[PDB]
Amino acid sequence: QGVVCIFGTGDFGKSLGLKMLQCGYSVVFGSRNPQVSSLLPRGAEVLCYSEAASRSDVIVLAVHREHYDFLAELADSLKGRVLIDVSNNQKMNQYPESNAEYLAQLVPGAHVVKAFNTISAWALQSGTSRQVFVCGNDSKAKDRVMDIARTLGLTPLDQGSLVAAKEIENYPLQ
Ligand SMILES: NC(=O)c1ccc[n+]([C@@H]2O[C@H](COP(=O)([O-])OP(=O)(O)OC[C@H]3O[C@@H](n4cnc5c(N)ncnc54)[C@H](OP(=O)(O)O)[C@@H]3O)[C@@H](O)[C@H]2O)c1
Repeated sequence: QGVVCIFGTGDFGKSLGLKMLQCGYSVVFGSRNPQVSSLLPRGAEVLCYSEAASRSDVIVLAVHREHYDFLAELADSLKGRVLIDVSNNQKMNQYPESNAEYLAQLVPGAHVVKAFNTISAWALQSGTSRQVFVCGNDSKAKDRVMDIARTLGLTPLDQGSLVAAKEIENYPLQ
């Protein structure tokens, strides 16, 4: 399989990265501090966000909505890439716009696809629902994310356009 980029090196990023390496992807991490990488897998490459962006066409945004802001200055080197929003909020109606729609405007030249938000960090390793709700405004971007979902052992369901994102984000809260 090809290359995938994971922005962020926390619980979700690490867990997905490891699973993706195990399924045959090459993985590149984007990080604020790529000189700290002890807990990251020897097979992944670890770079600054700007450099990680240019290494792949698919970028998993393993960051919380609260720290999306840095993407605004990168939005030029994210042009034409797939950006997977995996985010949840801590509580219902915490924001008037869906996180994935907010990202879509922070980065107007990327194709945003919502996916993976209902998978717990480390559930891909423990082998303990396989369903993944996917939405987005571009079918080529969505189909690419759905293929990733299947290669990881998951069952993706196309819920429509990015307007479906709010309900997908609400799902683990309710
Ligand atoms: N944890 C879960 O079980 C889970 C499940 C489903 C979905 N998600 C979603 O996955 C995303 C990441 O969650 P997490 O649990 O992995 O969060 P986390 O452990 O706190 O990691 C967040 C990552 O954000 C990056 N980041 C970029 N800018 C940051 C800033 N200004 N402040 C702090 N971190 C910054 C950091 O990577 P660097 O330091 O390398 O820059 C950090 O490792 C969230 O959107 C969450 O809702 C999480």
